[PDB]
Amino acid sequence: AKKILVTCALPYANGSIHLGHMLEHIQADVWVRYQRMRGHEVNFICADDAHGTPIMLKAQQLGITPEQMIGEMSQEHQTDFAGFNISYDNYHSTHSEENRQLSELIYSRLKENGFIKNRTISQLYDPEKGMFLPDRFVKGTCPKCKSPDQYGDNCEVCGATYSPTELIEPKSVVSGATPVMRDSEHFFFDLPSFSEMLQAWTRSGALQEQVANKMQEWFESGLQQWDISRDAPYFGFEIPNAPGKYFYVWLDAPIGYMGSFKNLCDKRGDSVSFDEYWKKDSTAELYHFIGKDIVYFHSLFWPAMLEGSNFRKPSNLFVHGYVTVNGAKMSKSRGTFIKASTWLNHFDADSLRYYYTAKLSSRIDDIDLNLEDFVQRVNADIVNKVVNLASRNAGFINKRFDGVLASELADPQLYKTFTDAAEVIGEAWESREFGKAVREIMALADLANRYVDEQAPWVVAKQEGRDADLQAICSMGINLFRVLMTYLKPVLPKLTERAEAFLNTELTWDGIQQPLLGHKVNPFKALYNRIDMRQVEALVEASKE
Ligand SMILES: CSCC[C@H](N)P(=O)(O)O
Ligand SMILES: [Zn+2]
Repeated sequence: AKKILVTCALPYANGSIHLGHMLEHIQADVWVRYQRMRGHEVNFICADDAHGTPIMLKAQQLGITPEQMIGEMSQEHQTDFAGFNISYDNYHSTHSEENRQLSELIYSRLKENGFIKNRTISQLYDPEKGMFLPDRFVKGTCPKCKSPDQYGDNCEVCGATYSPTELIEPKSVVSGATPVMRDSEHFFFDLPSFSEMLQAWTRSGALQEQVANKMQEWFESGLQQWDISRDAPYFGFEIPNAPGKYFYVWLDAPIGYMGSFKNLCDKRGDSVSFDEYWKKDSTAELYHFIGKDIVYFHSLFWPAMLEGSNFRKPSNLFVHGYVTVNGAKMSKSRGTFIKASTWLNHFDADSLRYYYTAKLSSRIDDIDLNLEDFVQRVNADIVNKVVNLASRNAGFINKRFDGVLASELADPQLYKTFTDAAEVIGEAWESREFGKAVREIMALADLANRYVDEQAPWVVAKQEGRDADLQAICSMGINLFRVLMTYLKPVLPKLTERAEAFLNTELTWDGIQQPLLGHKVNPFKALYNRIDMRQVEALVEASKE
């Protein structure tokens, strides 16, 4: 029994969960459910990333404490994830006592080990509001084309890039006052010291090929010290012995993974598991599912931080690409920037879980949600191939045989073909080659339906004295359905529950080796209905508004 700790990136507390987030949490949940099916001790961990200037300011605008705002967003996020049946063992927050103590601990260890440097820097400062301004909170006139109202380090008119200090007639986005350059002492983590350690980690062959390639680019560019401090006013953790200084959000965010697990352990009254999973000599496995935009933090800063603070490092990073809708980046104007909550008003969770899973692989390529294809694939695969196997046979069993399945498999060889595929399918789930697993499963589905077509139960049903053969044929189809639903259990939690209720049995990975013989099944109303483009149109229109 392996001990596995799996995480998804911590969603920022200043935005609603959208389809992009869902790709990641669904990918991880499918993997996690599969690992649980194989009997491993699994801990699926996540939490809201709740610190930062953006969050501080938004709360101030809304007129509420940052605590109240993040609390509300945390509830919103968890309701959405719950709606998609993401099976977390714990969903915490970076703004917690566990994270505060772990962040202070790791910082102190890094400092004690000589990995923290003090350095003075100059940054735009709002004298009115009395706060340093991150680039995005500085607006002015583009130095090049002279277009007004430009934000940050780039112009949205001529496309020029530059330091905010180059902006003409700068203005604070917060107060409108003119910002001025001001000095301030900052604390830096000496990432460069871990260069060789990180390079070895990169070439070990554990990380995805594409990720390793990206890392080589970063080593080539040269690692730099990392500014991990921010001045007050700020919403975050105060730095020990440094009044008015806070830990930059990205320093405490990943520590949030640890904080969330410590929280879970403490709530369980478990006093040994935290160290068993995080101590340097851990035999437990640690995996982070993340998007390509945050690979730098997880592959360079993070492993280094852990190493320097005497904690074990990630066993592996599982990176995925971006989500596109109809081939392009989500677009608000086109109504393709879809929120998780909105999606659930139109379709069930299983439909999206299946679609993403059918397109996912072990690579970091973008995943495209083509809405036209979505309708076609769900109806073709879920309704017509898998669920069909149950719906086309259950009726005869319930009405003609009192719900009792035959005492023997009509086609043992065919059944063995299905159970024999468990090894390859499980390996595909294990290796994250989801698309491959789905292709294999649907190939079996076609084989199952061909079997039923060949036996023509609709013909046998109307022929005198063929009762025995009818029960045999239909039971066979139902047993093939049993196996298919087992392979799909990690993917379709809800349909699986309905399938288990119909079958009167919990679906376990090894259970497929024992077909259901002389077994009572229950009647069932629509296990899964078809969807149509009208629903897709409604979703897009609702998203536009
Ligand atoms: C410790 S993972 C943190 C991830 C960021 N909050 P984001 O989802 O904004 O990239
Ligand atoms: Zn310009």
